[PDB]
Amino acid sequence: SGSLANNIKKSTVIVKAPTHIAICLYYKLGETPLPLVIETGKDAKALQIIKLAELYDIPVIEDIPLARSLYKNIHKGQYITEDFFEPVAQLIRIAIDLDY
Repeated sequence: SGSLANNIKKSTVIVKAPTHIAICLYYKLGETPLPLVIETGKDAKALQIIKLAELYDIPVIEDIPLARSLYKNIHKGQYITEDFFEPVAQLIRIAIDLDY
């Protein structure tokens, strides 16, 4: 137990359709060659992801179309594909902790 929470804790950014879908993205320079969907959830699991995001202070961005499209196309453990490269970059840019 705890893999979900540990995944959310290390996440880069979460994109959500409020109360419905949460997509947890992870990108680490030199580890992941592309942004990775490390966790997803619909309905009850989406709400839990969102509570965990709040607990761990993970940036959460509301974007209903993008969250729905990611949910459909990019499964847990899969890297994002070409259509998502730039939309996801924009999430990452707004979410990165500069650490100062």
